[PDB]
Amino acid sequence: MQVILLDKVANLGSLGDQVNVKAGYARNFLVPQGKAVPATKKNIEFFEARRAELEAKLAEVLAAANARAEKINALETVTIASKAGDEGKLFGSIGTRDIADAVTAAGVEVAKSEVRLPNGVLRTTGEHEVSFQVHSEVFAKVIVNVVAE
RNA sequence: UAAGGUGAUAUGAACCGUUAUAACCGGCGAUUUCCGAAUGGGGAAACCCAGUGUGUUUCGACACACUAUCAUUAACUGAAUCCAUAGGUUAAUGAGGCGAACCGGGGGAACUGAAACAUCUAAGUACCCCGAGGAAAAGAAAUCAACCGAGAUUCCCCCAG
RNA sequence: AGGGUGACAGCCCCGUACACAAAAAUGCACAUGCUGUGAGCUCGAUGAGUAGGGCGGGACACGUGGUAUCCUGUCUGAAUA
RNA sequence: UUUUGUAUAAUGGGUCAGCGACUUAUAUUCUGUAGCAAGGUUAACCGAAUAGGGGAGCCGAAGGGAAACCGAGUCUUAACUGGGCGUUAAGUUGCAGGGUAUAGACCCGAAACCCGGUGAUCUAGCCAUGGGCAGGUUGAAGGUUGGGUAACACUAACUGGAGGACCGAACCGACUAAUGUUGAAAAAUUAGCGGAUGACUUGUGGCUGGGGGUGAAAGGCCAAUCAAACCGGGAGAUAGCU
RNA sequence: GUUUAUUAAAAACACAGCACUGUGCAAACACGAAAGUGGACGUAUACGGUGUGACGCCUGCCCGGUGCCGGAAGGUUAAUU
RNA sequence: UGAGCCUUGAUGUGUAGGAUAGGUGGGAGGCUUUGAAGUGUGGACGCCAGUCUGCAUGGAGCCGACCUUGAAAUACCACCCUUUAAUGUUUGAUGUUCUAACGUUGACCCGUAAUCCGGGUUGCGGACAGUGUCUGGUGGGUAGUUUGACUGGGGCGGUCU
RNA sequence: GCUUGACUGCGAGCGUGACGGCGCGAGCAGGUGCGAAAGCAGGUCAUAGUGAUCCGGUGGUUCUGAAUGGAAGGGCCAUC
Ligand SMILES: [Mg+2]
Ligand SMILES: [Mg+2]
Ligand SMILES: [Mg+2]
Ligand SMILES: [Mg+2]
Ligand SMILES: [Mg+2]
Ligand SMILES: [Mg+2]
Ligand SMILES: [Mg+2]
Ligand SMILES: [Mg+2]
Ligand SMILES: [Mg+2]
Ligand SMILES: [Mg+2]
Ligand SMILES: [Mg+2]
Ligand SMILES: [Mg+2]
Ligand SMILES: [Mg+2]
Ligand SMILES: [Mg+2]
Ligand SMILES: [Mg+2]
Ligand SMILES: [Mg+2]
Ligand SMILES: [Mg+2]
Ligand SMILES: [Mg+2]
Ligand SMILES: [Mg+2]
Ligand SMILES: [Mg+2]
Ligand SMILES: [Mg+2]
Ligand SMILES: [Mg+2]
Ligand SMILES: [Mg+2]
Ligand SMILES: [Mg+2]
Ligand SMILES: [Mg+2]
Ligand SMILES: [Mg+2]
Ligand SMILES: [Mg+2]
Ligand SMILES: [Mg+2]
Ligand SMILES: [Mg+2]
Ligand SMILES: [Mg+2]
Ligand SMILES: [Mg+2]
Ligand SMILES: [Mg+2]
Ligand SMILES: [Mg+2]
Ligand SMILES: [Mg+2]
Ligand SMILES: [Mg+2]
Ligand SMILES: [Mg+2]
Ligand SMILES: [Mg+2]
Ligand SMILES: [Mg+2]
Ligand SMILES: [Mg+2]
Ligand SMILES: [Mg+2]
Repeated sequence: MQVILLDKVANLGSLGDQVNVKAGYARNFLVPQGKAVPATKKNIEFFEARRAELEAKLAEVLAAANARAEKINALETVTIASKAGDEGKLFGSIGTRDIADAVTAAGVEVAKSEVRLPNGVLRTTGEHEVSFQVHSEVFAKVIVNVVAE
């Protein structure tokens, strides 16, 4: 009886080694005590599906993991404004909370559920990113100029 | 359909009817005790004894109906033992037994004949058993043929003692 | 035809030949209505513990014989247009 | 009737009447008869149904040889002077008949073998549940008391009531004789006889089924049947016999 | 005590006792294709089979034959291969 | 304790010789810091000459055309005849151990108000036992049968061409 | 003394048997032996010394050969 081993049997094989086992050994021990299952040339592809499918979903991720490290040295230059003053002390505003104010003039109608948003809340007069509020995804522009009096 | 009828041995009695519910004949209904597969349980067949549920101008008790077994299915329930399964309750469907022969299948003699007898014969007969049907079975070539060809099965006549 | 009728009846009676008959039920046939089953064309597929084998038996007219073929109780066991 | 042979005192028949035994089917051969004739004839079937169709086939016209093969010849043999079988001889289909074959095969008739059922209301054994044994005898163990024993033992009397115990009715049986023998009775009667608290007997019900049962064993009993029950079937077994 | 119901009641059968043998329990053995049942709700002081047949004195020699028991060296020896 | 087997490792004195020459092709040097040569030595072979090989120390050396010889190097390779070493593995035998088939007419639990059965748990046996097919033996336990004729009856005896 | 006629194929005609069969047999062909030759020889002076068939075995024989070629098997002759 040709069986495929579901686990290491000592004197036979190792997690798939199709061996010729006496039918009583398989019928009464290896199959009920789940060390094996018979080699029907469907189980040679159905639980060697763990040999086939769980291996076959690794060759394309091996190729898809090559196109992810392709966009690495593209940008490599960012407008960094937190100057290393008298020998490099951190006080400024670069990362992980909130930048809004002055580039709200940025296209055609959006909502406030699409902004990605690092620390500098822009109490330093500059131009940073807002989403102005109606619609789901598209970018938005609305400019007003307060006439002083 | 009718002028005659109330089956027979089998008269008589008491009646029915005669121009259309007398009787007679036929179709479709209806009633159809008890036993018997007998099926509510039992049983020495035609008897005994229940249970549940419905109803009943006397509350002494009555009337009706249902209640077998197996299979299949489904629903609800539910062990050892977590799920689960077994199991259990109900409901629905079907079966059950009988019957002459023919039919298919499962089993299968001996007398006898061989001028004895064992191989052989009788004979896959008789008989037992299961199952089915109006017929059953068989049946659409993994068949024959003989280099030509035929073209499922079954039955009859030959081939041929 | 046949059966009766006081002995043998074509013409006495019942019948017979022939021609008619159905409220109702029901069958075998045709057409049709409904609900089931899916024809026709294309590429494909083509029945494995099986065929075959060993042992034992049975069936084939054929008694194991030089005995093909079929069935299979037992042990085995292919090929796949 | 059977026999060498029967008045035979060998068989059979009381008599009458009625019934009672060489058949039928299909094949084969011979005879007769009819038809056709080197041809004869169809079978199933179709059907215009005893017609007609249908010639599938069958027999015949050629044999010889194991056969291939040859062919009025052939085989034998290396081959025949030869020898064997053949050639010089009309068959065929009906009808009728004589025989043969297969079938029950002229009729009757076994003992028996096999298959499937029915039977333990008789009997045999067992199981369960109930009943029966008048009356009279015998007097075991044990017990009590007294004696006796160092104590046991042992012993006498009284008691006690054992036993496939004794005598003997019911009850169960059946040793002898006679009767009876077409009986009163398909096993009894009569006079006697054995057992009679037991391995007893009996009632009711139950179980064991035929090569099986049961058997204190006789091949005994299993429904008046037993060296293989009864009933039905195979079955008209077979019968060189009467 | 039992027996040939229906020609034999006996010296026959049985019997207590004796012996041999088997049987370790899912016992041997028996009825059963089998399940199972009896043996036995018993367990070797038990059960089955065989023979002998109270009791008393006894039961002698023969293992070549046949059987049974045990042995397993070698010889021969089946299916199978 | 018996045999097979891919693959590699090892078995080969006519004499010519520095001495343990099966053969053809492939060739001018292979092996040696994942370790050389000169020594000791384990278990084998042995024509007694020395080869094969394990292990330890060792640290820069063993081996050619050779002079000879029908054949010239285990200098690297490749195929393969004679020879015997070794496993994975192949099937053989006996014994031991195991458990997971199988058995349980052991215990407990549930089905289940059940000494049946089944399931479960566990223990004990355990690849035995037991059963099927095949097979030799035994087998009046049972069955079917045979066991001649002549014959001054039959049998005994004799005879049978 | 020499030899294999204890030949092969046949066989007119006879004898004897219910039959199966058994027996006698001149002569013909072929090929042998002995004899100078005529001739003789197909076992032994004769009459006993034997066993049907079936089933098979051996050898020979392209007789047959289940589509065809072969073979198996069968037949024929010899023989067990
Ligand atoms: Mg009832
Ligand atoms: Mg009832
Ligand atoms: Mg006979
Ligand atoms: Mg026979
Ligand atoms: Mg063609
Ligand atoms: Mg075939
Ligand atoms: Mg076979
Ligand atoms: Mg055959
Ligand atoms: Mg006389
Ligand atoms: Mg006279
Ligand atoms: Mg007189
Ligand atoms: Mg007389
Ligand atoms: Mg007289
Ligand atoms: Mg008389
Ligand atoms: Mg008369
Ligand atoms: Mg007989
Ligand atoms: Mg019988
Ligand atoms: Mg019967
Ligand atoms: Mg009695
Ligand atoms: Mg007494
Ligand atoms: Mg009286
Ligand atoms: Mg008296
Ligand atoms: Mg008395
Ligand atoms: Mg006697
Ligand atoms: Mg009687
Ligand atoms: Mg008899
Ligand atoms: Mg009958
Ligand atoms: Mg008769
Ligand atoms: Mg007495
Ligand atoms: Mg008597
Ligand atoms: Mg008497
Ligand atoms: Mg005695
Ligand atoms: Mg003695
Ligand atoms: Mg012995
Ligand atoms: Mg006998
Ligand atoms: Mg005689
Ligand atoms: Mg002489
Ligand atoms: Mg051929
Ligand atoms: Mg052929
Ligand atoms: Mg031949």
